[PDB]
Amino acid sequence: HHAADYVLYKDATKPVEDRVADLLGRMTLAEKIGQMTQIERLVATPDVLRDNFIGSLLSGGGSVPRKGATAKEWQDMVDGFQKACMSTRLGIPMIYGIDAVHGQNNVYGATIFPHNVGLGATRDPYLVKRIGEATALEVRATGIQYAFAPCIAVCRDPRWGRCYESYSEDRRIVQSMTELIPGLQGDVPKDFTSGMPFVAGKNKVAACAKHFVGDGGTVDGINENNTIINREGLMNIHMPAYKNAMDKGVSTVMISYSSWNGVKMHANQDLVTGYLKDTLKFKGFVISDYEGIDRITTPAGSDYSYSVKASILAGLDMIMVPNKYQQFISILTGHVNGGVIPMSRIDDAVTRILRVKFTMGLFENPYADPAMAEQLGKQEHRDLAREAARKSLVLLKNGKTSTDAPLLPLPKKAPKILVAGSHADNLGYQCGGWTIEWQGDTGRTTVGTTILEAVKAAVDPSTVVVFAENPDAEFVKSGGFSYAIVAVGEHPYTETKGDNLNLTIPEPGLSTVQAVCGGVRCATVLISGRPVVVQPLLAASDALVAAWLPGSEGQGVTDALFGDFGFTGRLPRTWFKSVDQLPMNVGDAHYDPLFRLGYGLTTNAT
Ligand SMILES: *[C@@H]1O[C@H](CO)[C@@H](O)[C@H](O)[C@H]1NC(C)=O
Ligand SMILES: *[C@@H]1O[C@H](CO)[C@@H](O)[C@H](O)[C@H]1NC(C)=O
Ligand SMILES: OC[C@H]1O[C@H](O)[C@H](O)[C@@H](O)[C@@H]1O
Ligand SMILES: OC[C@H]1O[C@H](O)[C@H](O)[C@@H](O)[C@@H]1O
Repeated sequence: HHAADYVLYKDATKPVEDRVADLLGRMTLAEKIGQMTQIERLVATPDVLRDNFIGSLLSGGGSVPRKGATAKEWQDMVDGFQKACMSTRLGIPMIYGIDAVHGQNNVYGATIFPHNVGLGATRDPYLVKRIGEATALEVRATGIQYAFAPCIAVCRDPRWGRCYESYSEDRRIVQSMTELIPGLQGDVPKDFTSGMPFVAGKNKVAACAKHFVGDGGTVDGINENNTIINREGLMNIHMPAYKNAMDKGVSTVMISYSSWNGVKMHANQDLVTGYLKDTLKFKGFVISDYEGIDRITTPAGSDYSYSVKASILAGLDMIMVPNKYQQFISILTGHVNGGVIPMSRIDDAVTRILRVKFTMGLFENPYADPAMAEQLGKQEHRDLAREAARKSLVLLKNGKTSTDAPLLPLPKKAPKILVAGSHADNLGYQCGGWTIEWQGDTGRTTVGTTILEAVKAAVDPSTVVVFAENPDAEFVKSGGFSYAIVAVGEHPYTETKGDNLNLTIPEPGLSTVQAVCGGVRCATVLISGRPVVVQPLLAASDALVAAWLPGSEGQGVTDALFGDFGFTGRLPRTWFKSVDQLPMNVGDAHYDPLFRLGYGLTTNAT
């Protein structure tokens, strides 16, 4: 269609499938393998990206251009990588991915939303959708076009260090929370064919249903381990939300490190190709986890050549290498030149990657929009996060005995009150893993409001607020307090670091609760990524609130504690009596919960 030098793949008015076929037909083998290669920004340089025809970059947890970097620093980093990719012969823009799993959580100043488990407590899919919307804007504020979210694992055992990333042990709740997808990506068209990728354009991002499949069903919740269960159980529990993701046009799927009945997911052709691609009709791209193909073997990386062959023949399209890109490209190249991996497999992988890039508009807007910088940490997104945090809270107890005055809601006006505990004034603890650092961190890591600051922000100006992290019972008994708010719980963790057979909160925790509650009527705010052993906290406490990992906006906690809103959350998981009951999920014959899934007390606004 006219102009000197016309190249159909560069024509924005053409259909995606023609632009894909047109571009695919021009590419060398090296250009093709390039597209299949995702590398860490930590190893990337303009020359590396140009010379290896690289298709994708990522930031892993904690991989930032620097500490405290502004939105525009992120945009400059991404645009600098992108300019190297656009200067290739074919000018194929790279796509940059990051774990924005509760907001754009690696970035200083980004709104941090509650983690998934707390979101499942809300039973509010429209809320999760609005969060996907906000998170897409804060990701695009940093120039990034691709979020590795949602995690739609169905965590069947909270001893797993990723239970907090699962909305529920019940797949129906997880299915309903796949509304994150159209939030991140935009709503699919009226027509839409299930399994096609969709992103609306430059204010949205490609999403990633992960980790396929059965990540939440491992033996003893051991991370990355073996999910021992029949096809019918896999399809009834772990698969269904992937079908909802197909219907919402999810752009990519990431494969799990985990195994199904002893078969590595990264080497499972029947599931990845037979099921995901040929039965669900997924037409987006399939991406490995981080060094996921290495972990196919034991030890990991001990036959990288087999890892490439296995993963690529299984049906994976893009490999999150992410460091050893030279080996990866050299080996896949040798497999193809040797006729061990057919060119049809390479072409299918590249078709899929290009299909997502054209569809999302990446060829038309390869570069960041500087005007989006101000979306980062935007007050309206914080207000949404605050609404979420509040809705995620589950009131487990409100009065020590059924005859006591309900402690909650607390009055805003009182002569003097006490805020206490390891988690009452620690932003990093309230956000948990995947915040600033991969494992999360302690202290004031970003912009946010702690529980202490929120209480000071909410109380009547005549109310005196005292903070004491770990006071003794005498300090409390002597202080003239009307009541105390005490926050304790788990420390931030992520992945295998959080696998935990005992599920008891660290000390001091319990002993601060007991010291405070023994001296004044107390409301205990428990911060955790999962149910933990809770009977001793309960026995000590007048009221107790499971606040999960509510994120950066601690005013969500106080909004409920002080009665601006009534408590509405309900447990999205079973609260066990003991870890030796585990696993124990709603619907088991088995079933003897301390609090059943769905449990939750309410209050009225004041
Ligand atoms: C499961 O965990 C044990 C270590 O606790 C390990 O020996 C085993 O290989 C793991 N299985 C898989 C499939 O990852
Ligand atoms: C909640 O609201 C209703 C009034 O509509 C009332 O009956 C109930 O006592 C209120 N208070 C509490 C603490 O439930
Ligand atoms: O899978 C392991 C890796 O994934 C994460 O995203 C991190 O950035 C890296 O530190 C960690 O080792
Ligand atoms: O950081 C990139 C990836 O690495 C991690 O190890 C996780 O398993 C995955 O969920 C994440 O998207």
